[PDB]
Amino acid sequence: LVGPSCVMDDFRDPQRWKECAKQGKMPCYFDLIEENVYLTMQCECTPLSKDERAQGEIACGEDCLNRLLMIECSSRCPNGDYCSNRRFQRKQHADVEVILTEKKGWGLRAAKDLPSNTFVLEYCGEVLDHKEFKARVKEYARNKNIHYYFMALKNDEIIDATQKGNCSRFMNHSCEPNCETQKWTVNGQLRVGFFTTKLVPSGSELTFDYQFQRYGKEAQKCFCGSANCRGYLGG
Ligand SMILES: CCCN[C@@H](CC[C@H](N)C(=O)O)C[C@H]1O[C@@H](n2cnc3c(N)ncnc32)[C@H](O)[C@@H]1O
Ligand SMILES: [Zn+2]
Ligand SMILES: [Zn+2]
Ligand SMILES: [Zn+2]
Repeated sequence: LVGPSCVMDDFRDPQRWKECAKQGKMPCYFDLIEENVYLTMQCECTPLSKDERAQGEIACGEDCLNRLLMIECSSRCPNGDYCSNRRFQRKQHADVEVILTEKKGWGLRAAKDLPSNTFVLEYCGEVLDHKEFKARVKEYARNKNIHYYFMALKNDEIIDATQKGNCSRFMNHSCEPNCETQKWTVNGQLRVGFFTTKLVPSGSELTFDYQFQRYGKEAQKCFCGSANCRGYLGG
């Protein structure tokens, strides 16, 4: 029987959320953040005219030199306000809902049809060095945590959404996924977001290939239900 669901603005009210959580209508409480917290040149697109914008033309589309290198434009973009290549900065997230799944805990699902290569959410959290990361793997193992929230960012940068993050921390694993991670440069700094890899029909769960290093721990069985399921989680 289909579990409860909630919208992303429900996580904005901490008092109502802690109450919903007590009744199992929302996931367990966490610190909601909109940007990563660290524990320790313009493109050549020709500006669109007032007529071109009114006509529906795309500013900094697929041929944008910044977009092509997975770099977001700044406020100085030649297209200014029109620039469609500032999705992370403008929080131009896909319309998704947080749902209770049968056996994987909470998950994410499309609340509208999502075209292929659509920006879903940024994966936010506490950014750790390799030392802090290993310390937290051991602490989470000791505390018998069930769910994993680490995401590789770059050398000596691992995002941990265990304690602080956003609703991207709820994306589940699938052996036949419909999303992927992409690393994007924003103001000379690397960020990671989820993107659909195919058309995602409304009401479908959003999934990705959760590539995590299993550090000699007992294998977690995978409940993705895919015909080609690998049976276990982790890379
Ligand atoms: C990139 C961040 C991912 N964070 C967790 C998702 C949210 C979680 N469901 C929650 O409610 O907080 C990942 C955890 O969800 C579980 N999960 C994910 N996919 C599967 C699967 N296919 N089979 C069985 N278990 C799975 C598993 O415990 C995994 O460690
Ligand atoms: Zn451009
Ligand atoms: Zn631009
Ligand atoms: Zn699977």
